[PDB]
Amino acid sequence: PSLRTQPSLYSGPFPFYRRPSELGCFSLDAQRQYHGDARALRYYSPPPINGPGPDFDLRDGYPDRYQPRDEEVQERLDHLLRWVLEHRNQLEGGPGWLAGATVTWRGHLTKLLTTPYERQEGWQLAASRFQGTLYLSEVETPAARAQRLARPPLLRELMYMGYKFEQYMCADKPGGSPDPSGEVNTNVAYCSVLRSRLGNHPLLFSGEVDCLNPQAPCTQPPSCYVELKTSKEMHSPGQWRSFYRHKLLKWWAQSFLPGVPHVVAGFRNPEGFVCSLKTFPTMEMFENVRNDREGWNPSVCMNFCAAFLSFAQSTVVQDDPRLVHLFSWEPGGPVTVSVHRDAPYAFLPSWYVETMTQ
RNA sequence: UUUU
Ligand SMILES: O=c1ccn([C@@H]2O[C@H](COP(=O)(O)O)[C@@H](OP(=O)(O)O)[C@H]2O)c(=O)[nH]1
Ligand SMILES: O=c1ccn([C@@H]2O[C@H](COP(=O)(O)O)[C@@H](OP(=O)(O)O)[C@H]2O)c(=O)[nH]1
Ligand SMILES: [Ca+2]
Repeated sequence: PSLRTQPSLYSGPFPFYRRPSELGCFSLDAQRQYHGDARALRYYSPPPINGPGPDFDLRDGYPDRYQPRDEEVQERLDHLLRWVLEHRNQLEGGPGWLAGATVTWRGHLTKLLTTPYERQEGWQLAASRFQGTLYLSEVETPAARAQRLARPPLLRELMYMGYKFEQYMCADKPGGSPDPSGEVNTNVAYCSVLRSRLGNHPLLFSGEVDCLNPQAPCTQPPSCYVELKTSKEMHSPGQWRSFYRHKLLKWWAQSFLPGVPHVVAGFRNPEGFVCSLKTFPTMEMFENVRNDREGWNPSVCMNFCAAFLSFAQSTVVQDDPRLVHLFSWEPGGPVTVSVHRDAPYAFLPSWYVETMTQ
């Protein structure tokens, strides 16, 4: 059996999606070490009201003050599993809640949401059921790995630029000022752990959050969070249209899931400077394509995701942390399944399994 | 997460 992905098959009413609640958080430091606190959280600090406009040099510091995370290290769900293990007897939802949930990274769910419209990059998701709970962990495809290794110099610099933008927009303390004189270390990360539910599928997932805005209408997370992004400066209605049809879909999916209400974009010129900023409220993104014949639809995204979770749940019958049902998908085809045991696909570590078993 |  397989699962189809065409939008037409999921054009029904918007499904139930529980307002996300933050269960906790964790941080990864400069050395990629886990800390069960919010030390890595930064604060939204845009340009001063009276000062000149933005003119952030996103290339400054590249590559001398750049400390990139080692992409060869496949952490999978390890950090999230540590959080779950250290909070297993403090989870809300009542007894047996975790056993009926699906645990994964927000980014994995984002890829599910965009599947009906994605035409360039496919994916693979490893699934294992353990003590009722369904765990989903992405597997880098052979092709994605090859593309990563063949990454052009230009792309490598563009990747730095995205992280550098965050440095110009965030401060270490509330109401503080940004300090671009530092180094860009991508090992550092602040992750929010959230609870939600899509249809009849309870969810426990985590995702990196860029910063907390002290000026946010609602100060309670995740409503107080802000997502930062950079994108090429646009001048023609045609360019904006393409942006609404492809980029906003991804921005929407990513922030809608964790309940992050605003995405702030820095538009960069060909020289690598951000000379303008624009705030995109997550709940207003769809408005840009609501009457677009070539637009995307949140209901299609969510209904497909719900269908995938149902498909995964019914497919993974065996409760075994050493067993993996691999769900593979490439544009133009359905989601297919293959079964595997232990290495290399098995992803639940012994330190997690043994503790949960005992 | 970053990004084309
Ligand atoms: O974007 C897509 C495109 C196709 N499919 C599916 O791939 C199978 C063959 O379709 P086709 O390439 O048109 O010959 C069909 O499902 P099937 O194996 O017959 O249930 C299509 O629905 C899909 O799920 N998403
Ligand atoms: O629901 C929970 C479960 C555990 N803990 C705690 O998390 C730490 C790691 O426990 P563990 O890996 O599961 O053996 C221990 O405290 P510690 O930091 O070693 O004093 C547990 O008591 C906790 O606060 N809530
Ligand atoms: Ca971001």
